[PDB]
Amino acid sequence: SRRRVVITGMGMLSPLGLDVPSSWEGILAGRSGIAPIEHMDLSAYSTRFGGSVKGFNVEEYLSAKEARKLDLFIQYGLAASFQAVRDSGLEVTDANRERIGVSMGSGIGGLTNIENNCRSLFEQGPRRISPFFVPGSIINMVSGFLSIHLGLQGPNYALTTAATTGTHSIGMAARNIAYGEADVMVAGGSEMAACGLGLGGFGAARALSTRNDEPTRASRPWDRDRDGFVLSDGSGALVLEELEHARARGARIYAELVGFGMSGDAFHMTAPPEDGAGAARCMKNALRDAGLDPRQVDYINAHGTSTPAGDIAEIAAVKSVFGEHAHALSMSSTKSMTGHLLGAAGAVEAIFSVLALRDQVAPPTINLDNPDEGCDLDLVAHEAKPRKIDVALSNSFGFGGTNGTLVFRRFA
Amino acid sequence: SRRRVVITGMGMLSPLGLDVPSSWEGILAGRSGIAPIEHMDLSAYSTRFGGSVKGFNVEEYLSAKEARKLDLFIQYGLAASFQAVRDSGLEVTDANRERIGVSMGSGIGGLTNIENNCRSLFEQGPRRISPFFVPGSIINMVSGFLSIHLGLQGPNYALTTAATTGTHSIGMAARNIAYGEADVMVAGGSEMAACGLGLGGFGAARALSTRNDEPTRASRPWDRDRDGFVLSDGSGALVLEELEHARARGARIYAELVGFGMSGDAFHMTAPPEDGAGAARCMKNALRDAGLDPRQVDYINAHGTSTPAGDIAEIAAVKSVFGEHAHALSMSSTKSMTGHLLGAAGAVEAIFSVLALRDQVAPPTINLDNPDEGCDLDLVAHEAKPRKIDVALSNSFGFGGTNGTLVFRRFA
Ligand SMILES: O=C(O)CCCNC(=O)c1cc[nH]n1
Ligand SMILES: O=C(O)CCCNC(=O)c1cc[nH]n1
Repeated sequence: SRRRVVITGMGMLSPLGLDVPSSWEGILAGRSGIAPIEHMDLSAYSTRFGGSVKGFNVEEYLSAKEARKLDLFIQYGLAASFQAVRDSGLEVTDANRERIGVSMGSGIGGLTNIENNCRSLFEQGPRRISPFFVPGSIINMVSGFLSIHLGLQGPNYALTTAATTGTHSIGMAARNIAYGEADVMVAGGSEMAACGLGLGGFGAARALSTRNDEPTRASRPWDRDRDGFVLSDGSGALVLEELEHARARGARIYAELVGFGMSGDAFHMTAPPEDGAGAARCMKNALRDAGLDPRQVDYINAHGTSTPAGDIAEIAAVKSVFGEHAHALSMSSTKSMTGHLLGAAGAVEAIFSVLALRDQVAPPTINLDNPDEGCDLDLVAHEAKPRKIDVALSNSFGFGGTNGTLVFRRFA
Repeated sequence: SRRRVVITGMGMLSPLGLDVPSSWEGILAGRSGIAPIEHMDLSAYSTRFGGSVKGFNVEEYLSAKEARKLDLFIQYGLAASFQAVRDSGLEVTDANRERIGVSMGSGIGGLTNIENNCRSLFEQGPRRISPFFVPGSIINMVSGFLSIHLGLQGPNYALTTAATTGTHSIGMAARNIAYGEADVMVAGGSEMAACGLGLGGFGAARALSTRNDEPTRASRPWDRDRDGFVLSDGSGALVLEELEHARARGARIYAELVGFGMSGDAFHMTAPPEDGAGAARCMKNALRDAGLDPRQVDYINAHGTSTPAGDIAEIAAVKSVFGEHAHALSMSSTKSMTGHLLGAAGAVEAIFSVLALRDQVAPPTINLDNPDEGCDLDLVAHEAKPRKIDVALSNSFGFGGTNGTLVFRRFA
């Protein structure tokens, strides 16, 4: 936390829109992006719906030749990254290209491509595997391809930490800038896990909601009838920049990234401790890194995935950290609308947290019809809430008990 | 680089041995770990050999019940991690468990498991996918499972940066300690990509040597008859610790981790620039981070994968960075013996770099029969070379043009 880090560009693909403003309009209207899945036939599946990206045209970003070599998760990551870089207005030159890097991650990476190449392998043998199978499927190729396309020669890496991926990606990129390893980073995450292995894998783990009769009502964080998360696809990217660098070029600054915290639960592979102790440690770590007291937090974009154990653990953790102030802040889960974008969740939610600061509005938790026992905070049920927001937190808690929190502030 | 970071424990599985001392004995003897592959039938494949872990017994580390849920790459990562923690002598308690984290990565992750679940899916449908498919296959589950088994509640994450994974994992963990986010980290990487998709995928890219008649001679870095890398499996883990913490508990210190550097080539998805400019930037970054001049480097553990373009680019980069001193240092590729362990390569090579410091010996580049044009440095051809080593560098250059360098020093 030596140099200051601000956000100067954002980009997104989500189930609510093919860019940031379309998605945000959806969020503030309480719109659902969840529908029956169209791109595959799901009769053997217990979950037949999810949050797809609708109408994506990769040829707005890449040639058809380039695009056919890359898994969808890479296409989505590059689309968000290009949007964010364009949004920032930054011009890459010989004088600065060594100072600009990339940290775009994914939870599961190129599962569609792997499954398609596996089909070829099993039907017709190894000679039918694509030559582009490896570089078109490995998780670090969003960072790799972005760097090649834009001539970025700074730190170049990729995280994979399940639902925490996007949060880790952004926080670690911010550390690179704070410590002088880069002046600008493109950071975030992307996911497209809606293939048979993904839907079938999460379904085999009984992780997913099975509310096929009412898909838009399936994702219902903190609601007593919740029954697992909704699988969603897309990407989010931010342009993080050192403050004096941004000021010097006249950049538009959305917000300041002031804190990043991490912890491990060290408890269980998929279930949190019921008191959310690891989440509490993570949020405290983030606030201590920001030099902020818990009483200064106005809004939390929750992890809130619509799981029985997870949702109530996060309430417990918020109550532990914030004490009486827990009833003054607002906390919402935008996964009520978007579903769970896995490795992209923390990226799209960071963008929502920044826009909550820009617009002074807490996005809703839709579908919060009957809050569960102990779920008595301001969860922004049903409808967006205009309010004062100086400090916003975004939480991500992932398989393995891996936790991350980002803290954003209105800039001055 | 605020607090100092030392190495207090190491662990490994490689094609040369099931622990560090066995592997190192192999390295110093110039032994090859490469052989015809036994665990699958490779008649449709143009490459039928590689570096397997021989004789691994997971039940030395895990119950059979636990082990059957985890992909081999996770089993290997946990084995190396447990070895390193035991080697360090550290006792985990309530007073320190929040200060101990994990950063174990992988390049490709659970490809064997994915392929086995894909077979089930295609023959018998999604109901035959394992419930443990997701948590047993995702890359962050080495960090996750290690943390749960040992009660580690510090920073908990995973990198995936192809051949740079292990190098990034260790350097980023060292940053967590240097900046006060942790006092101890277990860091490194693991890989088991020798399934049909892995051998077939790299073969489809024409990335691999096809010297099936002489497998032990296939990996021949800088040799004029090189024809691609040798695919290998295994894991490496280090216990990194803040220096005053190590001293206070009477730890045995192997070496100091003094520098870490990164860059991106921004050139091509799989080929480096012929002058190795990105590698040169990376090494300079690492040395500048260490506060060392190039003339202080005694040994380089090269990336040196046995590829036509890669090997000569790394020579060019070494000549650019080191000038006349390039002819005084020793540089070797231990991949001549081990083959290319992909996401574990940087981890096992960091361990070899540390042991070069401990033992004052440069490991050989075996098979360097006829050095190619311009390959006129001290490449430690054929036989290990006792010599003075105060500073050792380890390089990793990965698909996407992602580069990392670590700098180690004899400690005082
Ligand atoms: O932690 C795990 O192993 C599962 C990932 C999901 N975790 C949670 O929802 C959660 C809520 C509060 N703390 N953690
Ligand atoms: O960089 C790539 O895209 C391929 C990975 C391999 N790169 C190299 O061997 C190399 C040697 C010097 N600089 N880079």
